[PDB]
Amino acid sequence: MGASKLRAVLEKLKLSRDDISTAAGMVKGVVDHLLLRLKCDSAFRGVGLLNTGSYYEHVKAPNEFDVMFKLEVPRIQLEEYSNTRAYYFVKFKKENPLSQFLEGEILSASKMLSKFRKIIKEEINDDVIMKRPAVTLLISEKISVDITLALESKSSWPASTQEGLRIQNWLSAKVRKQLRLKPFYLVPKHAKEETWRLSFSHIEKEILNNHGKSKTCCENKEEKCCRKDCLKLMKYLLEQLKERFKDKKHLDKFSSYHVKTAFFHVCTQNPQDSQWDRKDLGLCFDNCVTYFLQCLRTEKLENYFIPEFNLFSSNLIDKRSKEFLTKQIEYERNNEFPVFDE
Ligand SMILES: O=c1ccn([C@H](O)[C@H](O)[C@H]2CCOP(=O)(O)O[C@H]3[C@@H](O)[C@H](n4ccc(=O)[nH]c4=O)O[C@@H]3COP(=O)(O)O2)c(=O)[nH]1
Ligand SMILES: [Zn+2]
Repeated sequence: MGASKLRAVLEKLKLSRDDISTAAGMVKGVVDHLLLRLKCDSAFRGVGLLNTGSYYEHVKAPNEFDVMFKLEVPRIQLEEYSNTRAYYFVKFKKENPLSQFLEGEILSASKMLSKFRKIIKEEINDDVIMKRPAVTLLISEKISVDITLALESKSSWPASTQEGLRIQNWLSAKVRKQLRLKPFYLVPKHAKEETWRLSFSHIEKEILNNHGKSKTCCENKEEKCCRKDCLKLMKYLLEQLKERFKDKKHLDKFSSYHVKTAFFHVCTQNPQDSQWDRKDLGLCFDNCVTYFLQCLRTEKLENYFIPEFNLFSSNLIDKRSKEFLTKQIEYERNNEFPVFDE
């Protein structure tokens, strides 16, 4: 695939620019209102908007939004669950604003989520309609907004992330150090329970928006790379393939985060900006796909922050599904990607 062809596909996808402001206005208004009203509670006093992009996490999809509400929870004691390395029980090390959500010694996620959804449903009452881990809203019978509650911890990152975030040869060890000083998050998610999974969406956004070895990367004509284009192309490939086979539960468990993680690993493999030259968009992309296929074939896709947490384990995704996706992707690459046609 020629780089200009790929960029033609991407530019063809960018045709939603005029609508972006119109949607962002309404969504921004509703979300801000929900924040204003939601701040009134004692438990959700320090609630806030994490704002990690505020754009779409799905390309092809201008109607679906994803927002995340952070809550400062000072002095927390995490307890690892069954060596899952990613899922934890939240404890407290007396006066606790979240004491009402305590089911014994462990902070209950279901009750807190219930109070959350209850307040939000109390505020939508006064053309927004709530739908039956996340809380989905429907603005103007068109726009979908996924709201996620996340606990914020300004403590040092858990031990399972010690050997994660290998960006030393890419973005330098200095940046890794300053990044690991930032807080980490916890989203309500069960393991394959009342457990919480680690989340570093802010870090992902940060490394994506500051992706070059050079500080001036993508700031001048001579230093424009094709990292973001590769990520977008991968995401679009997976999205189109999932769209073609929506009638099957094979590709249901495959999503953009797998693609993003694989992309991050590829970035680690190719730390130099010269390895992501603009004119080489065709090759770089071809690399990414290949690596992704490897992750499908070897059934190994380590979380970029939690190396011992495998996203492509047999327990999470069965071999058959990965083989099917492999077949489809390989066909696509072998036939100049006909799935990008429209
Ligand atoms: O921060 C992250 C995000 C994703 N992952 C892994 O993929 C996780 O295994 C993901 C891999 C797919 O994730 P997703 O973003 O594509 O899609 C999510 C997400 O859309 C929704 N969800 C989950 C939590 C939440 O608080 N609010 C939500 O709406 O259920 C989907 C499936 O999530 P899983 O646990 O079923 O498996 C991580 O490890 N850390
Ligand atoms: Zn760049």
